[PDB]
Amino acid sequence: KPIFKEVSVHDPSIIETNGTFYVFGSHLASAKSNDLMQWQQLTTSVSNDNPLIPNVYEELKETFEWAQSDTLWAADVTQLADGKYYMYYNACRGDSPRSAMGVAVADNIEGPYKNKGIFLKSGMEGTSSDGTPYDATKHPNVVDPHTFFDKDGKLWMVYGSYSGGIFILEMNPKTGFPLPGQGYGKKLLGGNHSRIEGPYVLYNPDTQYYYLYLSYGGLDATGGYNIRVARSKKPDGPYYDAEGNPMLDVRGKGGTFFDDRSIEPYGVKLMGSYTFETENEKGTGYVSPGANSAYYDEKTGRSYLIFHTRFPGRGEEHEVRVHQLFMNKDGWPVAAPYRYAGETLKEVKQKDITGTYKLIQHGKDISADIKQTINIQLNKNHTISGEMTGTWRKTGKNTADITLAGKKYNGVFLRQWDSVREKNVMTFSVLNTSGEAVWGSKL
Ligand SMILES: [Ca+2]
Ligand SMILES: [Cl-]
Repeated sequence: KPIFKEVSVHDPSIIETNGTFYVFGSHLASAKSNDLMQWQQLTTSVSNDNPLIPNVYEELKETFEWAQSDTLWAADVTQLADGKYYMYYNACRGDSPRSAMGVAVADNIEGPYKNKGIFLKSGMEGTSSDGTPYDATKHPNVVDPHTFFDKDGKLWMVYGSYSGGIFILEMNPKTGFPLPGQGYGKKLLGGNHSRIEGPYVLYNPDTQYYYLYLSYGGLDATGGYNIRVARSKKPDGPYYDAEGNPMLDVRGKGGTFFDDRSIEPYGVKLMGSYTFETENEKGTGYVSPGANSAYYDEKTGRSYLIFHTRFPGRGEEHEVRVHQLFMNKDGWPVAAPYRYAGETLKEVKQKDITGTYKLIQHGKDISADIKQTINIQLNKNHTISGEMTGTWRKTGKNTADITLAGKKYNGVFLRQWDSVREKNVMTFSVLNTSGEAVWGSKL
């Protein structure tokens, strides 16, 4: 009975305004929804026909000319105190960080957005935005913005993709431009063309941390894209993962490019490629989920992960997905194993927990391998047996305390909807200190 209507917005950046959710992504694509389940596609590509920015090729001509492109990369739109909508647009040549980032402003979320000008460039041949010669091994690619207010109401923008890593700038709350004299801003992590991009920051008032979401790996079907997270007491860091690793340390080895091995150990990994599908039964399954945004609902205290994903056997086809997020006992989020369908955390009974589960282990790697299931059973006597062993306990209403092969995980038990099989399912989603995520789906 749950109804979904799909849309395709690459790198979706969530914004809620007055009861409606919008995503703005790359290629000036966008979509909206009232329930996070049925989306309506609004725009799909950059052309003089796109209503978000009429005559876009003229309006943003300096950007297309600098970046030597005919499209835009991953936008973010943020409403400021003046009530207006500020689109942080960016373009990149694609084979190098020859990029420009600017801001455009609209009275209405659906446009039209009016260019205010470019404020960052990368890929120049000479002096960069920080007054030193541009060097992609240490300077950012000026793409993948997220402009956000911290808990004090101060305005920031985090951004970056590959190249020199991820940076954050203090922003002017009145004009939407960075405050003067920062260059590229403060470095949060990265370097030497690490495969890390799409940063997104979400504060959680309950835990009192800022969560910096990141995409590791390549976006493509063979790229190993996965969603990771780290946290800090402050919006500008320092950020750390669940083991206490400083994210600032994360980078490829000097003199290398796309060094996945050096970066794999760092960050909490929330989701990578997987399938619950098995020879005997259908199941949900994603390839290269990533480029996420996140939403915190102040009225309910619920959080959501918003992202695009590809799918097993669908090549480079992508759609927007939304998965609810839950904070574990250690203040780290775990993702619901199934897409959001109106589910809420509820009281769970033990009798509804025991039984056989398909288990997915997202691990800690960057891998194009589609993670597959193994079968375990949660027994009445609180042991786990089958293809792995350990123990399970429930704490409070729905807290999952699970030991598997000598590692301790914490998360939640949750009944939700499997949209492929069209059935309710008991589920668990838990995380260990190594930042390794485990999902269970019953039966
Ligand atoms: Ca983004
Ligand atoms: Cl799905």
